[PDB]
Amino acid sequence: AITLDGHQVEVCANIGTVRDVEGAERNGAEGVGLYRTEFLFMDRDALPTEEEQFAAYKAVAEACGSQAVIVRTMDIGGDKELPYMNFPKEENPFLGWRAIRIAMDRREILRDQLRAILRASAFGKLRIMFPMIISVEEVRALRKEIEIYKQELRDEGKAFDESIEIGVMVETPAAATIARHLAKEVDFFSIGTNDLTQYTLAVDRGNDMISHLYQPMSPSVLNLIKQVIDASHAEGKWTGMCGELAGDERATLLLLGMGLDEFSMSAISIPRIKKIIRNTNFEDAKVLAEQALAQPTTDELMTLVNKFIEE
Amino acid sequence: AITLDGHQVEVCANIGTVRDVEGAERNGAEGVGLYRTEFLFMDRDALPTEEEQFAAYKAVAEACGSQAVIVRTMDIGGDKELPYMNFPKEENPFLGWRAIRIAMDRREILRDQLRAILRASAFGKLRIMFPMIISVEEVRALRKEIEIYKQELRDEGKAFDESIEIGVMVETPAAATIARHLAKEVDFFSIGTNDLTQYTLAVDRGNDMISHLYQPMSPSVLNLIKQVIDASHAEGKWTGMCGELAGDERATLLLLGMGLDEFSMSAISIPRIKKIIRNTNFEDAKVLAEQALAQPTTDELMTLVNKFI
Repeated sequence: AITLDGHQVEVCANIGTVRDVEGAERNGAEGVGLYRTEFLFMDRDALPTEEEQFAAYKAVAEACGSQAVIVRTMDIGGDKELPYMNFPKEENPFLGWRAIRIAMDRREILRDQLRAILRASAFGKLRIMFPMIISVEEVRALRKEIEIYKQELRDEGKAFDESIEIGVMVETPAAATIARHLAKEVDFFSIGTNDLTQYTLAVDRGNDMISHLYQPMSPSVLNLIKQVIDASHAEGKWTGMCGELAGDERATLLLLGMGLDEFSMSAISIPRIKKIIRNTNFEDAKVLAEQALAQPTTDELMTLVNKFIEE
Repeated sequence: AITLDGHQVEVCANIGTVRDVEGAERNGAEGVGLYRTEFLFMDRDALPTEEEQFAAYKAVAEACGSQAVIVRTMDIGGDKELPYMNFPKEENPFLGWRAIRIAMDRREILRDQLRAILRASAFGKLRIMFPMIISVEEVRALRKEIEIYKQELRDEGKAFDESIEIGVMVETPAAATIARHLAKEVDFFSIGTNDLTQYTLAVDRGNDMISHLYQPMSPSVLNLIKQVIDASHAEGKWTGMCGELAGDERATLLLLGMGLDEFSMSAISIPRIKKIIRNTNFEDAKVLAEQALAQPTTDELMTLVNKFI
């Protein structure tokens, strides 16, 4: 996954359970850019114990081998009906009691999952990623808690990856705007376009009245993405993408030009994207992205992008 | 409303009906920074015709006199408020079929409201403000419609302010990011922090479980705000404040430091704010805002803000 002029971009897969790893590797995945950990929490009568979580994370870590696996801490919410969770009704569930916030106020979940991931990190290169981050305060508190549990495992005599990398899933406009200060604290970003676009454009995709307004290729959201990417690069770090847009061949060349460091998508699409990257010149795509992200409307931007693709 | 070093800031009030105008002037209001036009649409069974809106807007425009009045186009929403609108039920009303869009796809609203406002602009300096703008595409379509209705009104023999000023209420992060491109098309900005903070931090204020996360004074929202202000100034234009935060003396000094051009509130607080602006140095507040908005945490920001005091 390196361009004709030598720009390397890690192309990975998204997985939901151990099984999907097989199909990922069959399709040439260069790693796991997103491990959805919802499968363990959903459809149970009790929270998935730390031992079961450790077993699953071990399974994936060992199934990958030399590849790195990014674990996404719980990202559930109100919509997903979990009967043993006693959820509250919210006027705007898409904007309410969900993701990291649940974890932070229900500390059992955090403790279990973080300890499990830390233990599993001893059998592979694991990375921890948090969703729905909005403030540097949350990341600092989370680093405190991570160090607490790291020491708790040390005092128990259990081995873990002391150099374990921590990252944020930049899916809120807040994290995108304060991206430079978060990049001063964590190791990587993974934007997950879906939620970033929905929050930036203030549009619910599952609302047929304005579904026509969901445009991840609009200058606003794409320039926020470029801001996050440049923030990561300013700190000598990197940014990835695991949202659907990563698996979109219409945006692959543009995102490459923007300097994106990692693509993560559903296994099936990995080959196509790979090909594009291997047959594109990174500097020309960077010039394209520079010219594009300066347009005021999605249509002019797409005109330029498709014009470039016309070669 | 001028500082001791000579920075002028038009400080206005927000109003809900003609009556409230009185309360503004008693407190030294220098204008109306936003006329909320929901009062006419709510508690009805039919859309308020252009004539009723024209009467109300004329009333306000003439009640002000030489002052400028910013009328805010409809900002309706909600689960199901007025049944004569045949609302659809939506999982996320705060993120769904909102006013500005409501107007655009139910176009009768546009012609009615814009015709009324343009006609009333002949009796005072009126300005039009749009909420919930997210894209230059929407603003361009609305400018097309505004010119359509201005010319159509000309052929009807009605007089209006040919220099009628147009502005955007920047309440979505999208509009905040494309502020420079929007400033090349409209005349002014007027930020609605209420909704902007909710959209940037992805927090529903009316959700008690995470209400503690609503922080309009966090570096994220405030840096988006400064982005909008500098975008307006880059185009030689101006930006105002219409959210509740404008009426907060805790933030007024900082907002002035950021280069804000207008404050708008329910009038009651105008005296307080007035004093502050006249008793603060704009350049010192500029330095304060520069160093403050560079902090990574809300608490450090608040520390510096209160330290200045």
